[PDB]
Amino acid sequence: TKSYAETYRLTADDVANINALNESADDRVTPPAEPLDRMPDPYRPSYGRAETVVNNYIRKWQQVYSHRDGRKQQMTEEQREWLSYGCVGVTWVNSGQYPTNRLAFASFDEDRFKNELKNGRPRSGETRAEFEGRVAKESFDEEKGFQRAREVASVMNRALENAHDESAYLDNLKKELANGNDALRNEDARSPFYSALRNTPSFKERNGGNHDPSRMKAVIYSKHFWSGQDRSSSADKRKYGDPDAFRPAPGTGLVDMSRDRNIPRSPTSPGEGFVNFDYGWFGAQTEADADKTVWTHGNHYHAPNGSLGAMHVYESKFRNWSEGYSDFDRGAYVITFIPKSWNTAPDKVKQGWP
Repeated sequence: TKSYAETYRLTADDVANINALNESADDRVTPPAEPLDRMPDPYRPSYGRAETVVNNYIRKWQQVYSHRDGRKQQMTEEQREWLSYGCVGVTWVNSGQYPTNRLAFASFDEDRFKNELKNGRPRSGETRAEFEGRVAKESFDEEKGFQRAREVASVMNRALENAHDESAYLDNLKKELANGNDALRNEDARSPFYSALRNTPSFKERNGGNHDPSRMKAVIYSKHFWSGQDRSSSADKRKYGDPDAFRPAPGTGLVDMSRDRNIPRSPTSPGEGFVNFDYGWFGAQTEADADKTVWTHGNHYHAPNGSLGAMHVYESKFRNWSEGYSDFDRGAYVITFIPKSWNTAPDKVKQGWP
């Protein structure tokens, strides 16, 4: 299907600039402060997605998502700086940390993969590596992967409910997993799964979790990315994908994200480039129907006076999000934690502004 660059009319320079910034920590600009008394401009969803210029998004975020212990606050200079990075900025601000992606889930149909590889055939004009990459891509199920993350997040939330130290949380978590015959029960003590809470910087902060699990909430976001990131191996894997990379462990659905290096797909035709990743913020919406949930994501980093243009923040229904692009053949559903006292992951998220 269409590339990110084709969809947004990004030039080769645009793509190179996006990739360069996304691999680091037409220059990026920090949007200025928006006063609390400046109300957002109205905007409305169209065909599953709403979008607004980043300055207006800051206004909306300040009215709704900014709350700490129930009270609004201006998005700080540092937060506006984070936000300005684009794709990643929304997730960075809402979680209060640059995404590590350590605890990640996906759903892969091994049977369909094996079958299509044996009984199927490369399309007329398709190379071997193109065929294998595509079949691997199609064998993921993002709805099932998201559902897995939600199920594990609910289990993790129940475990922290009345737990006032990490040991109590871990004890609740293990008992819960044992009872449900979940393969996650058998993860090592230092695994990303078991260490996710204590790995969260705000868990330790006096003003955040203060080492008290009950003060925290599990939250979910998604990363879309490229499977073929090994610049030392075959050009075929770089351009067409690595069928064996970033597959979920069959027992648990856990994806090992340690080899993710923010490296984009190699061009398949000269001039036509790919962006390295996309991030989509879900948070903790109560809506049971996955297709009704809202995923928040900026289009690219903020360059209001340059070729790239001002950053615009999109609020997309899940199907709009999971559609993806030719740039990405992998999706991970990541769990992390934030203090309950924040409001960056509310029960209901509404597209636009009335």
